[PDB]
Amino acid sequence: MERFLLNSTVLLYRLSTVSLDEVSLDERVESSVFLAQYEQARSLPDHVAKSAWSYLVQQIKQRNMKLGPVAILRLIAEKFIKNEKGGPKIDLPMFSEWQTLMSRVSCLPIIACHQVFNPGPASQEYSFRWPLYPYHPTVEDYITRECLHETHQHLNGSTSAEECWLDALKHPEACLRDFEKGWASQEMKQLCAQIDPSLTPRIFKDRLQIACNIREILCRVAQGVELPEWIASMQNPQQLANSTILHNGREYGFATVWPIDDKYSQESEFCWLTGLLEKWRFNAPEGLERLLWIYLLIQNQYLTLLVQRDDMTELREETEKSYLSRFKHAHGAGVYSQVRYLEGRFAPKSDPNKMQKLLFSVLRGYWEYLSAHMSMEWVHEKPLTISQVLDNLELVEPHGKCVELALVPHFIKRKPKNGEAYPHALLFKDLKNQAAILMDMLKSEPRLTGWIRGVDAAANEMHAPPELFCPLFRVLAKSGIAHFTYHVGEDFPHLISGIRSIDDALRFLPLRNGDRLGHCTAIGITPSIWKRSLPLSLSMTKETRLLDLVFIWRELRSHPELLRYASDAAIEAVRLAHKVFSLEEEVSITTLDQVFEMRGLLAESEGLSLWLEEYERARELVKTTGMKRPLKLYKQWLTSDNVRKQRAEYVEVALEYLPDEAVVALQQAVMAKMADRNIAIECPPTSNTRISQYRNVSEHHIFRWMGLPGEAIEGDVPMSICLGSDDPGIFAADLKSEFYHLFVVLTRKFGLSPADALRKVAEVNENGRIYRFHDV
Amino acid sequence: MERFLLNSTVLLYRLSTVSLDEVSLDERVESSVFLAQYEQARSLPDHVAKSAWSYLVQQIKQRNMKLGPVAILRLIAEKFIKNEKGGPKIDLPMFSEWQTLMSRVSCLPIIACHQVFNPGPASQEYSFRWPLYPYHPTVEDYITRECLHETHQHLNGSTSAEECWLDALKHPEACLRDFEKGWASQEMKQLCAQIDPSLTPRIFKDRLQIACNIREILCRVAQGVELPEWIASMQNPQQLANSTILHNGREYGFATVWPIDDKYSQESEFCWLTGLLEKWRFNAPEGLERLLWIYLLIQNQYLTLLVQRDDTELREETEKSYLSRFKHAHGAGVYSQVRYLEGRFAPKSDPNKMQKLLFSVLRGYWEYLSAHMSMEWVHEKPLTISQVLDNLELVEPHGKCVELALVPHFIKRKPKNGEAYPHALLFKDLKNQAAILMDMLKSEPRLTGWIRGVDAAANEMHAPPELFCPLFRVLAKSGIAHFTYHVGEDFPHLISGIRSIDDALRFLPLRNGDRLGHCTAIGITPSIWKRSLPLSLSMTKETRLLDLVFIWRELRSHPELLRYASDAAIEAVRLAHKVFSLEEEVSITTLDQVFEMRGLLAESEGLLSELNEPLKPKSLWLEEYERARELVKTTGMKRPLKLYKQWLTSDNVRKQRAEYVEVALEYLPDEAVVALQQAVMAKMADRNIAIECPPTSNTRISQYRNVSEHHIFRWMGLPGEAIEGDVPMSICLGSDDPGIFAADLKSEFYHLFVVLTRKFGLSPADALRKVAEVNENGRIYRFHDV
Repeated sequence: MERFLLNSTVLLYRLSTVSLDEVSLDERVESSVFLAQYEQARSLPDHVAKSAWSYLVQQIKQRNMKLGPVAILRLIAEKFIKNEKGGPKIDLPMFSEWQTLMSRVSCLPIIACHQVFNPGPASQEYSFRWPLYPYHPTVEDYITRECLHETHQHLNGSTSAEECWLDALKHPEACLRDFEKGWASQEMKQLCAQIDPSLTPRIFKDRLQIACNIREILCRVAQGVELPEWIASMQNPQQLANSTILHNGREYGFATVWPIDDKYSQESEFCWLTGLLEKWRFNAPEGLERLLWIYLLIQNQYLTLLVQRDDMTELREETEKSYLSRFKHAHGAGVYSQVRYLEGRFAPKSDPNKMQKLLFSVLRGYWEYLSAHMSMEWVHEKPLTISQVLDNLELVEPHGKCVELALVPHFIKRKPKNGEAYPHALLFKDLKNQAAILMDMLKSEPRLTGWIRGVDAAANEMHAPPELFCPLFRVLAKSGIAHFTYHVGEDFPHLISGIRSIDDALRFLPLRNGDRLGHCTAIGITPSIWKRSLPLSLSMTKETRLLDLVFIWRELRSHPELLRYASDAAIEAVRLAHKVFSLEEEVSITTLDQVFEMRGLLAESEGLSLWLEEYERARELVKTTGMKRPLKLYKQWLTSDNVRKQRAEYVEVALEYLPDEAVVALQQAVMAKMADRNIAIECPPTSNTRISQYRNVSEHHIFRWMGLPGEAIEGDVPMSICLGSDDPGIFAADLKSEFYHLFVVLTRKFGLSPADALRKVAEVNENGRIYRFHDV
Repeated sequence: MERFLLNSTVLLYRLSTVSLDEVSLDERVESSVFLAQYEQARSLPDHVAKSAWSYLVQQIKQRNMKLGPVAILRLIAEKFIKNEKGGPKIDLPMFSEWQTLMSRVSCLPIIACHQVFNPGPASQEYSFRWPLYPYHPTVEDYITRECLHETHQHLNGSTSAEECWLDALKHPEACLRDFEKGWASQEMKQLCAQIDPSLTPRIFKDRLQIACNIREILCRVAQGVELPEWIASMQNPQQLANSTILHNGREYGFATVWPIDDKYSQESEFCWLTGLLEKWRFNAPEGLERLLWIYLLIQNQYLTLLVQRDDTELREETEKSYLSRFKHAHGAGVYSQVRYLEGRFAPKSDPNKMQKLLFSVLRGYWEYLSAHMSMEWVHEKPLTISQVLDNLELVEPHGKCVELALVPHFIKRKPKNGEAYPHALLFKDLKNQAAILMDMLKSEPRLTGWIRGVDAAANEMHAPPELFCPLFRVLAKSGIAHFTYHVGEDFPHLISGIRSIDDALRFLPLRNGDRLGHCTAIGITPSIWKRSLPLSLSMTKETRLLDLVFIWRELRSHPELLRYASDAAIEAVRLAHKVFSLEEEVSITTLDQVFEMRGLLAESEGLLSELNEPLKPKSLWLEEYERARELVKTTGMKRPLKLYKQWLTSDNVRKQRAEYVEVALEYLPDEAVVALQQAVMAKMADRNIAIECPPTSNTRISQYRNVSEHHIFRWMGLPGEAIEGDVPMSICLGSDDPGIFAADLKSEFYHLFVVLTRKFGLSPADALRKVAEVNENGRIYRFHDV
């Protein structure tokens, strides 16, 4: 019930608009919590909610406390955080609840509260920069021996969401300008309204402005200095939205003095809270207690919105400090880093000078990380250029202690660009331009090929087909990239359609041995789990359905019992072909394979330097055989106005079109090809609660992949599975935090021995190294 | 049929004598190809063969090229070589075929052809020194964590066989003399005529000289410079046998000047060949096109001859080539791919000869460390044994650089007739050779940390394994501390081969942690061994008698295989009367007692020399001399001893032993032989003695149809290839005589991994572990000091 109290937009409105004069707000905050409880968790019954709230009040009265942020924070910290040998850790059975809490409530205020009301033993040093971890000696020593391995670590933006809130305080207007930049688009308007209907850019500015002023006035209380005498004017929290208050008709700002020169860091914020909370240990003035409550509520609300946004001046805020701290954050406390093989996925920029500076910024950031720990002679102590950084980094050796970086740029996809001789062209033109800078700077600097090891494309799937990037990946391989991963996001309209996308990925993309795929949830989810809450009738594009039906016949023509499904789909496949192609004569399912197999060749090459030979490479291949009919049907499939209109049309498909046994075989058929080509899978963190069908982590699809009893369907083929933390969905996260969650769930929800539980997770973690993109 | 146009005796004959001007040779090469493929692969049917050649013919016509090396390599290059992240590698499904191919064709032209026509990405700097290996992420990362552990490398010679071809070019006169000196012996004469009857020492100089001159001629084309105009007088390749071509009566020559100083280096050949095939990317002049064909045919011919002849140049090749060997073993990258390497070498009688080679290897190893270990040594230029050891004591093993442990291996010889016991001349040499080793080791006692093992790898029928008992035991007191034997690879009968290994186990002073080499006797399934053998084999009486006495030892213990034990004991007594010519009664118990005392030295007092002799002056041998003496005198039983003296020093007995006897092939039933093999396993696993396994790419057994039937899989315990009741052993990894041209331990490691995944159907995670156990057993039983 605690997370409702500290994270509920309605409570922000039912407090900020309420002045500081009255204190009697218990019924209103109770109404706000119950109202917000229904939205965030509908299924929880009212008698459960009403009882659960009252018991919380009883605890507060049992400890002579008042309903407020300083009091609720204690019980949260008391419930989860405990002192261990390493300091403040998380209780092992409570980590599942903590991960759920992390998705909605920031841990920074809680941890300071634990420090104040339960200081660590011997007053040993404790500086907070890293999200808390649970402790288990079976895993801790394994980490010290076998360091962790990352696969998808977004260097773009902030290292974690928690400090981005502080950075937003430093840049009230730059973040707002970026906020209104997307707000004009329809998606952000729905995204903002979905989190909270009462949100406008003007509201956003006032909300951020209130938080900044609240931070200053509470900083004065934390510093112990007396009030600046305009507290008589301090009556309503909405007054602070102007940053200029007047008492007796005189100007009064909110800028104050900070003992630490940097006021926008985790340590500065943590020290601010501990002093403030210590001064409120025995009492709490409500007129000042409320001001803290809005700050916690607004910090939580902004952070919840920011993490969901993932589903100019800000990107270049520091450009040299951002990458250094993240590597230090990856290294963590201690002499030796917990992560050994880290891949930094970064977004390339259209401006060649932007990418070169960004690439220099990352490499220069990496050298600064190695400056403090690895101590040997450096060719240039102040490199300031790419070549000197390579000279600096050419003297390092692989010692399995420091974080080892292997940059992998990831491409971007937008909505399909209709016209231009094929319905996805300007997207190809934009990306082909992006690849041009990558190749020439790689060609200009041969030593760069040891760090730009891979190429990815992770934006979306319905807009751009997976086969679109086959020409782009093949040409990049000839330039020396030497690795190619394709992060297949799972936003598919139908589960069977998702399997088709994976099958297209292995078949069409030039994924050599030892490559990877990202977020392959289509081949993970049990069909019974997927069907939860979906209506019995689903809608998909005719283009998707036609490929889906062709795919089913291709992999179900061998199973004896499941032979009617392939036959029925094939008859329905050719039936839909007549509707789409509008042709009159007979077309066979065998012909449909031939026309759709030519999807690999480029659309421009369909009509027919490294681009020129790649164009002709698929040209002569088109002329090697007698496929004159499927080729022109593919040209019709690409260069016909009626067909494109027919492709975008939506068809209605029943949810239970194929029985559970049919989808499992389709999953296993691709699952077999998944292992046979020996291509690893990148698995997002289990805390990423964006599947929306999982009632809890125990139902996560990864356990089917690993092969625990009761999850691995009979006949399952085992694979190789990696790990990564790109969009954890929680405010503060790390691979170690994700690693412990997997270990905890195995021991609790499945009753596995700690030695065996470690081994199963170790296999997944180890595979992150076996399929690394780093050089040897 | 791409493997018969590059290694074929008749095609070389049918193209060397054909003049360059004429071009019509398809009907002559095709007749040559079928004839050559018949004498190589006799089991290939004609209808498959005729179709296969025609398919190749129309494929070239489809590609619009001209039949020749410039086209044959292209088809192989696009067939086997596939680019990857590590550069040009070999695709996994066709790695096994490549290893079969590599026994006939040198890889160097293929990579040269592949690089020109299918270059790497962005033309990244590529340096080829090592043979191509397939890529597998599950395996390549295992090497990075736990490096390979090699056990049997012959440091005498260079790294692989492909670069030894260049040495044959560098020393045309020396390689001729080595061939001529071998050609004097009958075995090489049979072996040379075995590969090609039309081979004479006069011809061998002719063939090598042609290759050298063709190399010079094509280098001019490769450089792009025009021909020096004496090609007008070029009508036959036989002109290229004299290094002097006359045109219009004016003096000329074939030699030229190369861009690099050392024209006979690995880099020079690659730059020449890649440049040459670069200028023939579209079309090639036929006269020079055939000249390249001759060079490849000659190159493969010498490589084919060299490999077989392996189963002077040595002195010149044994100076600082070890640094290249260690660098070749280290491989590319900062850290070596092989951590524990056991380089064997052949000791020599003269102390100056043996001291010089030992210094060269140790100095060479230090040079390899000095290139990596950029750390200040006590002596910057050692140039002597003592300064090498002082320098080498400063290095620590931290799992990155190659660690060395030299192991001299004795060479057994034919038993010379006479001298009162079988091998006197042989033992006198071995007694002298070890004497030089032991005293020199005592001169510099720090060598006991590097000179770790002793081996003996020449053959099996030449000298019985029990002959090394006295010479090993004294070496044990000399501080060697590790003994390994090369036993069981060659044998006249499978049951007899079992005896030879059990002779090693019972007699040799093998302690826990020692190793054995090529235990093929306990590896081959008896059903597999009987493939394509006559219904009755032949073997010497002495080898037969030791078999019969042994088969009684390990079968009377067997509750159900008693008939074989009882029959053997009966007829062994029958054979003993034939051999010893005795008239009284000798029982099977007496025979075993006689044969258990064959490990004693012949010259031990009271056994062959007079019992009343003055005592020798306290050598390391007096422990051995009197030990075999007192136990013979004691036990109150000298009846077995007097039988043994006739077994050593009787004119009739020694003659009767060498007289051959006829043994049925299936003397023991199929199950019966398995009982002996599982008895060896229990004995040696109890003693915990590892087994060196030969490379599986070595088609020397001539009994396995493919690699999937190799006996190594039986030892590791593969289902469908493990015989019931087998006792699993410890098997280490080694690459001594792979039988192919360009080989390395990493290639052998991949070869094992490929077969498990493909033929046996094992997951990559599970397949690696089985081959990882072999790679780690080379580390558990390492001879390197702690």
